[PDB]
Amino acid sequence: SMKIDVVTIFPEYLQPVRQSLPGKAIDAGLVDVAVHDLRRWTHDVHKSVDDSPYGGGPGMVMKPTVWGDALDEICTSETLLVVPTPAGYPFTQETAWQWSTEDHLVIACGRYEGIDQRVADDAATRMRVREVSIGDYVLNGGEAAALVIIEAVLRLVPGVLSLLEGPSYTRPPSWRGMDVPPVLLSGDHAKIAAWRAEQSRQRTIERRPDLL
Amino acid sequence: SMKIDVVTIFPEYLQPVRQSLPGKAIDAGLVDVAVHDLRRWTHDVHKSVDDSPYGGGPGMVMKPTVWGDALDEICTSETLLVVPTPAGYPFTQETAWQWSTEDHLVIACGRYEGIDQRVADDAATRMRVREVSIGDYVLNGGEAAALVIIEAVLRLVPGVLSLLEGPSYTRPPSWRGMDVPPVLLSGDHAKIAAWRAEQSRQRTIERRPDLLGFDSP
Ligand SMILES: Nc1ncnc2c1ncn2[C@@H]1O[C@H](CSCC[C@H](N)C(=O)O)[C@@H](O)[C@H]1O
Ligand SMILES: Nc1ncnc2c1ncn2[C@@H]1O[C@H](CSCC[C@H](N)C(=O)O)[C@@H](O)[C@H]1O
Ligand SMILES: [Mg+2]
Ligand SMILES: [Mg+2]
Ligand SMILES: [Mg+2]
Ligand SMILES: [Mg+2]
Repeated sequence: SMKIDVVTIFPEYLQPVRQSLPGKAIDAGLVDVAVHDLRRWTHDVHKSVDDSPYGGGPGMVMKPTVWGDALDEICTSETLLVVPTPAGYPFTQETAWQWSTEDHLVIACGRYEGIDQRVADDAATRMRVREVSIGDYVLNGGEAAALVIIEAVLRLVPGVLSLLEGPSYTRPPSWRGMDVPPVLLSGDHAKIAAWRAEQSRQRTIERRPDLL
Repeated sequence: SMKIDVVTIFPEYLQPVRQSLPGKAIDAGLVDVAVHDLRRWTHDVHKSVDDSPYGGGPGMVMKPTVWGDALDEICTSETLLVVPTPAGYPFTQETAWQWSTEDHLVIACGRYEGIDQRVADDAATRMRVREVSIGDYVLNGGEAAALVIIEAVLRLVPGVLSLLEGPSYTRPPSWRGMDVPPVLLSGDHAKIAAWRAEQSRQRTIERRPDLLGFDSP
């Protein structure tokens, strides 16, 4: 069983991934994804989740008192707290494999300039906390990051959801003047494997030379 | 104004585009996002979009005929065709800046093992095509990649408008016995700027040493 709790000021963002889960997996208790509106834990009539940054400058920072109450309710000692942030450690396939055997993931979705750092610092004194970036670009909020993380993790949980892969082909064998490489139709499966290995080598050199 | 068309066999998964700033920039009329069900271009009653690979291997490959018909209708020679794929060139902030000036993005979302390579090759004879990865992990489909790309681009379009950022803080100045760093309360702009620059470079060497030219863990 895995439980994923997502905390966000835009709970509707996560609803399609929630409905995408197969009923058989939910019934078997293999997975449970719950989404929580952060404003449940606000203190004031205006339901304030952000405030001006200390030290000045642009933007707003999400309030520690709101997030602290939210995580106090949702997390336990067993929780892995995931904090999406462009300033995080890289989220990779290795991370996804590690997290796919966790019992309880809580994803704290930030907005504006992010969450007051004391929230993560305090949480880290009683649970495991992981600040992660999903790539070398800037999003407006953590919800899209949460969707990526949930998909990448849950497709590694059975029954729920370095060279580059080369091109793939299906019917018809000729289409708009372009033929499927004839080796693929040859029935020489050792040669096909060598051909695919060379295609992967060339693609990796062209697109991802960092992978060598 | 920018037009973004997203083509997918799961158009409901794109409903989050209507949320937050993508939703607002849509509402503000700076960008129009249209989502298309790929199965509209099928002709059989089983509405088949996939078929087994040539040369063997597990899984299914998305058929070129259906994609070619869809892109024929949606794309023009001015279109920038975006094809999410874990085997793509990296999508980065620089890419987002470049695409923020485009008139027309079309995002072809794959499923199964991906789209027959000839779809991108054929499209590239008429238009610019970019196969891109959003990161070093594997998704089940291109729809989440589409949402990431749209978000990153739309916050840069004119009309809405290196190193890791260090920590941020807001009120109260002491919380659960944890204090905001006193320099941030001090009003000394030069000392605050110097502390923030130091925190940024310190976080970068710890979390992303590659950005400063050092070996990765
Ligand atoms: N590349 C990325 N990976 C993961 N989350 C990201 C992200 N880019 C933006 N976000 C999310 O969007 C929110 C707003 S970005 C705010 C943080 C600030 N821009 C910084 O540089 O640290 C973040 O708190 C995070 O939740
Ligand atoms: N890192 C990534 N970046 C962009 N798109 C991705 C992606 N990972 C998966 N996808 C999308 O998800 C689809 C299916 S993943 C393609 C099969 C893959 N070789 C595998 O290991 O199973 C892709 O066609 C692409 O649209
Ligand atoms: Mg942040
Ligand atoms: Mg995965
Ligand atoms: Mg790649
Ligand atoms: Mg694709």
